Amino acid sequence: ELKNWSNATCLQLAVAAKHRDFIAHTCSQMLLTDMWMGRLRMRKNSGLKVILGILLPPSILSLEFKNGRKIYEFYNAPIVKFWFYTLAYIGYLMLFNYIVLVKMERWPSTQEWIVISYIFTLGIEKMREILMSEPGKLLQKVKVWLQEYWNVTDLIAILLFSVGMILRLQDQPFRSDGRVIYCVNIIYWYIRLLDIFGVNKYLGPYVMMIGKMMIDMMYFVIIMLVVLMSFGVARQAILFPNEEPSWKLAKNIFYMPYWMIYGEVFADQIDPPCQLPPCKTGAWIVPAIMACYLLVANILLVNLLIAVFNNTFFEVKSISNQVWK
Amino acid sequence: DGRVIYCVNIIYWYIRLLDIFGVNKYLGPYVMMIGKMMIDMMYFVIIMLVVLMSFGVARQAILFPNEEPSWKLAKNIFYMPYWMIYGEVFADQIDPPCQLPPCKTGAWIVPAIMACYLLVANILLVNLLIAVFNNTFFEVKSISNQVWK
Ligand SMILES: CCCCCCCC(=O)OC[C@H](COP(=O)(O)O[C@@H]1[C@H](O)[C@H](O)[C@@H](OP(=O)(O)O)[C@H](OP(=O)(O)O)[C@H]1O)OC(=O)CCCCCCC
Ligand SMILES: COCC(CCO[C@H]1CC[C@@]2(C)C(=CC[C@H]3[C@@H]4C[C@@H]5O[C@]6(CC[C@@H](C)CO6)[C@@H](C)[C@@H]5[C@@]4(C)CC[C@@H]32)C1)COC
Ligand SMILES: COCC(CCO[C@H]1CC[C@@]2(C)C(=CC[C@H]3[C@@H]4C[C@@H]5O[C@]6(CC[C@@H](C)CO6)[C@@H](C)[C@@H]5[C@@]4(C)CC[C@@H]32)C1)COC
Repeated sequence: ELKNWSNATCLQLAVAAKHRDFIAHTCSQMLLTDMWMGRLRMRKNSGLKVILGILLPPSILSLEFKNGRKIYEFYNAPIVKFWFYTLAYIGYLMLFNYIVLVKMERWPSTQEWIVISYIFTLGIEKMREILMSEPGKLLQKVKVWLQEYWNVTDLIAILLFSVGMILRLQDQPFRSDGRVIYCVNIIYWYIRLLDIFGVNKYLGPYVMMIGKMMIDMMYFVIIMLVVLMSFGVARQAILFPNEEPSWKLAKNIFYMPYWMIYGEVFADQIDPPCQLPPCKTGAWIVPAIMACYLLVANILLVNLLIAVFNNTFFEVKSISNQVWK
Repeated sequence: DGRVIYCVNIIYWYIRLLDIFGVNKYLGPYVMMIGKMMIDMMYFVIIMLVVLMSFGVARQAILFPNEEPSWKLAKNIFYMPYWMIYGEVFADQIDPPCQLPPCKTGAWIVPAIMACYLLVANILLVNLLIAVFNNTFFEVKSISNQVWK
């Protein structure tokens, strides 16, 4: 503790300054690992012993500790809290899969009630986290808690699932709509496992690299979108010239050109052999347009995107390593 | 069952030929590179498994809302989404054209999920895997050459 500097250790001063090169030093990492290990003395092979201890309380006594009171010492380490939370989340995910896979009855099953309890208590904990924030302004605590993206997506998912639950406890059609809302919602909870993955040394950097390659890829999404839209409009306006205006036109533009570049290159679905059906005027340009579009979208743009990912990997790798540390 | 165990054995004995192959100068290093590249690949296999499971659960729970609890459910989650990203993207088996069948509630979301799932699994993760294999090749090659010698 530093008396002159208002009871702040060097680590807190370094963190407040956003000094990445200081925290990422070897000594700071060793100190953080020692603090994370708590009061235990398992170094060579940990984690599995933590799982064995949390599953079997008698296994706690056969551990080496640092200088009755052993159980409270073990259970309050950060690592065992993390593993307890991870096991709880795995159980919640299993129950959320089970409730949506099988048929849903009029009133919720007990597993569904467990899922509702999990969501409600997690919302309560988030509310507690908001309420006990450091700044003294009740409006600035919300804006200082909405600084990450995970705690924003959690709020959105909690609100959406609450809306779906309220819609569920109704008659049959609104119950089906609530089921569809649950089906959409489960995707986010499955994706959220990357936050749990982020503890592992070799997975966090990969997640950060993915997060940056998303914005690296967002442009070659747009260019391929333009090419695909052009081809789709051309094929739709060549093959079918006698269609009344309907919203089905907006589906044929994006459907077939998108499914064509992913292996469903069908010469019978498009370019029909027109006993034999009558041939449309100017319909012999569809194979040529398709050939050019496939050549551009599968040999040029994807290879250029591969090159872009390849040549900017060292910088992103180093930055992600520093940020995770 | 005897011949099935024989099939498992012949799988292993066919794989065992690489130890004989590791005599030639240009084949031992490639095998010892394959081992470390598999060690690298396992992580992206895990991530793709998570994404695949998410899409499979969403599809199964959207399209069929009146199924019974059976072990066939654990197959439909993994089977079709895994075979989809390997060149079988048949848009007829997925999203049936709901004379015409009555549409399921929210049966239009499935192609919207499919677009994002294919975009992630064929344009992002595999390209990042290629980049990982590319930027960590020289040191692996040198170490493999030394260990073979
Ligand atoms: C779904 C998982 C999401 C949570 C992810 C959980 C985070 C995660 O993936 O790692 C935790 C644990 C291994 O990590 P853990 O910290 O326990 O132990 C590390 C490991 O022994 C390394 O080999 C050590 O050296 P290095 O690093 O090689 O140099 C390292 O010491 P250090 O030399 O570094 O000081 C040790 O810290 O693995 C499991 O999940 C076991 C349960 C199996 C899974 C059980 C379920 C199948
Ligand atoms: C053919 O007739 C069968 C019948 C017995 C039926 O028993 C059922 C018991 C529930 C059970 C085991 C069954 C089918 C889906 C099973 C789900 C698959 C899910 O997968 C997992 C997959 C991976 C997890 C990550 C997510 O959930 C489970 C939560 C989930 C899971 C294992 C819950 C358990 C379900 C079978 C015969 O007896 C008379
Ligand atoms: C089933 O019967 C339908 C009928 C109502 C029909 O209303 C029509 C109004 C015009 C509208 C919305 C319709 C079909 C093609 C639609 C085009 C698709 C084009 O796509 C876009 C695609 C993307 C844009 C970038 C380019 O253009 C539009 C210029 C274009 C677009 C959105 C213009 C709008 C057109 C439906 C029901 O009423 C009784």
